[PDB]
Amino acid sequence: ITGTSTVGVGRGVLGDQKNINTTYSTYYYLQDNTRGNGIFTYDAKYRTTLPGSLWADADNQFFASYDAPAVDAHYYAGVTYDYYKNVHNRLSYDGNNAAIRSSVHYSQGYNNAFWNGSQMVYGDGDGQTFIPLSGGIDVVAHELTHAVTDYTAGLIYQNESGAINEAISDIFGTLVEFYANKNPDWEIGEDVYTPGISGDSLRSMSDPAKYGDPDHYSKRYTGTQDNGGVHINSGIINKAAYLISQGGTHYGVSVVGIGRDKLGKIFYRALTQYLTPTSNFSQLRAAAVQSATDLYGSTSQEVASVKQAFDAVGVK
Ligand SMILES: c1cnc2c(c1)ccc1cccnc12
Ligand SMILES: c1cnc2c(c1)ccc1cccnc12
Ligand SMILES: c1cnc2c(c1)ccc1cccnc12
Ligand SMILES: c1cnc2c(c1)ccc1cccnc12
Ligand SMILES: c1cnc2c(c1)ccc1cccnc12
Ligand SMILES: c1cnc2c(c1)ccc1cccnc12
Ligand SMILES: [Ca+2]
Ligand SMILES: [Ca+2]
Repeated sequence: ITGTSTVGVGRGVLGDQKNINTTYSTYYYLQDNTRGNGIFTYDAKYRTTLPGSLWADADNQFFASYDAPAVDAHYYAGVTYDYYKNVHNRLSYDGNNAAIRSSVHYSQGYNNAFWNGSQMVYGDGDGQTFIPLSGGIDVVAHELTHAVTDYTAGLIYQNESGAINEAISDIFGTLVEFYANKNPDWEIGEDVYTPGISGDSLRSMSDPAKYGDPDHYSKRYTGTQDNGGVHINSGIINKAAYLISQGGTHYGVSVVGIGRDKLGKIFYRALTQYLTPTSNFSQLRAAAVQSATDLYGSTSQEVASVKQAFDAVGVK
């Protein structure tokens, strides 16, 4: 909507106070004009018709419990936009400042969040398995990263390309969590998964097997469930990225860590310059090694650590 840029305040899903970029025109809208072609957040009103109505408050104050998911979808979309722009010189998900649109309160008790091809969509969770899924900065960045993938490599959401698609979302979700720097970790979804059980999460990148996900190619799921295990086999690639960043010994293979920034630079380069819709795990190995060479040289530690990490998870 046309109006003047303002700054509201409200509380997120975890009860934390934050400032939000709004637009005033009779009401104050969750429309952030400070970032590209804007960030817009909508109310789906417990229905599945999208996007619903642009989010408004009469007083620029967003402290109602009903507001909480809208505040976090809006604010964490802005963090994610800041990460891609400041770190990778990428302007929104398409590289041309596309408007970021999010809908919250999607359906009734819906334990999921997704990129629908045009926008982000967040359930409120059933209150037991999940609380409103926009409460997790890694969840928000994971979903927006599907948009980045779809506009770049275009990795098909099935089998090994789909498992890489998921792993890129987990990797960049985790690097955005670290960029915001609010008690970051290598787990996925800890802020919104099983509210009343301490220190569990959807997935672990440091120890995928902690939640039954494979951490070696030999252990990969080959059946048809989960589009050929896109959320399962992601563990193999998540473990490789963890090892590249943080180092370790895994099935007796030792990896010297090169840190999060170089992990991000290498996988960002692989995603945007080398991966294709049909890339399999071995092709990801090749893309990452080349990305590391491009950036650091063919005899660099950085290239050595990428090779070590893929060897450790049995990906040649
Ligand atoms: C209308 C109102 N405010 C804005 C725009 C359009 C566009 C960009 C922008 C950047 C920073 C702050 N305000 C605006
Ligand atoms: C700090 C804390 N609570 C408030 C304000 C500022 C301003 C207005 C208001 C209106 C109703 C309830 N609480 C507040
Ligand atoms: C800081 C600032 N404003 C507020 C709060 C805290 C808490 C509640 C509230 C309710 C209505 C209006 N403003 C506030
Ligand atoms: C589209 C829309 N809503 C849903 C689904 C898909 C799948 C499951 C589900 C469970 C509870 C509430 N809504 C949904
Ligand atoms: C949901 C999803 N995409 C959109 C909107 C709402 C509204 C406007 C618009 C304009 C260009 C591209 N996409 C959208
Ligand atoms: C089946 C077969 N070989 C393996 C595994 C599972 C798991 C790990 C491993 C590590 C080194 C060599 N082989 C294997
Ligand atoms: Ca996390
Ligand atoms: Ca929990």
